[PDB]
Amino acid sequence: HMEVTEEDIAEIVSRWTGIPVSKLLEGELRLEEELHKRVVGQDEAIRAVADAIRRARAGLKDPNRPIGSFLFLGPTGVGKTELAKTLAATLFDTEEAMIQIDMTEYMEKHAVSRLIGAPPGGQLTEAVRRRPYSVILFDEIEKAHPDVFNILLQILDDGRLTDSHGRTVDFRNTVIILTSNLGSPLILEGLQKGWPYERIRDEVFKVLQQHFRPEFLNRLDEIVVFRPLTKEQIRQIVEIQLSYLRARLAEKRISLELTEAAKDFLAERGYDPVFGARPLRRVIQRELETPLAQKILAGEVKEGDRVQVDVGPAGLVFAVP
Ligand SMILES: Nc1ncnc2c1ncn2[C@@H]1O[C@H](COP(=O)(O)OP(=O)(O)CP(=O)(O)O)[C@@H](O)[C@H]1O
Ligand SMILES: [Mg+2]
Repeated sequence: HMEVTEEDIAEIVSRWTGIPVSKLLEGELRLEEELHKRVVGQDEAIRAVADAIRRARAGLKDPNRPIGSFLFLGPTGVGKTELAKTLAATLFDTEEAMIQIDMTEYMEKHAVSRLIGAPPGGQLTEAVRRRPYSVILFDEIEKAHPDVFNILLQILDDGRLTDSHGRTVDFRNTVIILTSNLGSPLILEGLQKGWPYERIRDEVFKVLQQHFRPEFLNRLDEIVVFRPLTKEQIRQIVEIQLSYLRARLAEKRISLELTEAAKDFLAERGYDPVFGARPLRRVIQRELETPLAQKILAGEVKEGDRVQVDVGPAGLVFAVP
């Protein structure tokens, strides 16, 4: 039977139950390759997440806990959020299924009420109430007030939270992702001041031991250390970040052919150890989109054209065969 599809039936069941389509169609796995469509490198992170999901779906884990819980260590701008968003879209149909909580906004004692509700629901509890199938991302976890930190421990331990009214909110269908870049600025400080490797490594271990206790770490499925990106990995990210632009140009049958020097130009400006690849978006906007816009408006780049992008003296240069 060809007319009614698997997706048709899943859609009806999803609307009737609240269970996401991808969740119902999970069986019809190759989750790593799917996540890799959007996340370049961080192979260890990807396998950690997929392995935990496999253990849960196979019935090997405690049913009264989240699907998975992770701490993502390592530097900023190298894929922690891209993985969380991709995971949400892949497991739960959409990126809207990622809930982000910035712990720098939860540093003071009374922030607990922002999470679970004021004393006689709050941000987190109400969010998870309407979307039980969610990836919850807590950024800079070490900055949370102890009272806030304790509420996370309840989620990990019990797979649920009681809000400030007395109602239990279910977290058994969530994935928990905690992030911290602790250690990364310290390394940069030591490399700039010229400490021997030995002192840098000792100091990193010290700050980790100060903020993260074994009793906390033991609760997690995995601790993953994200790595700085290689030059080739940054080049692959350049290509991904150009997809939308390429799609827009394709409507006018315009194509963009970047030389290797041009791709390296964007890669070199769009990434550093301090911000990771966070700068790359506005580098592409300023170095490529803007002068390309001028050419299109000037009639120099026409519908149908293949445009070669190279490195000139003043930045990128555009030529039309
Ligand atoms: N490994 C990777 N694969 C694909 N894209 C990546 C990537 N690392 C970084 N990027 C791109 O660079 C940007 C920053 O990455 P991401 O947001 O994952 O880092 P982050 O979550 O550590 C920043 P913050 O610490 O500010 O939250 C994203 O838009 C992302 O698309
Ligand atoms: Mg992030």
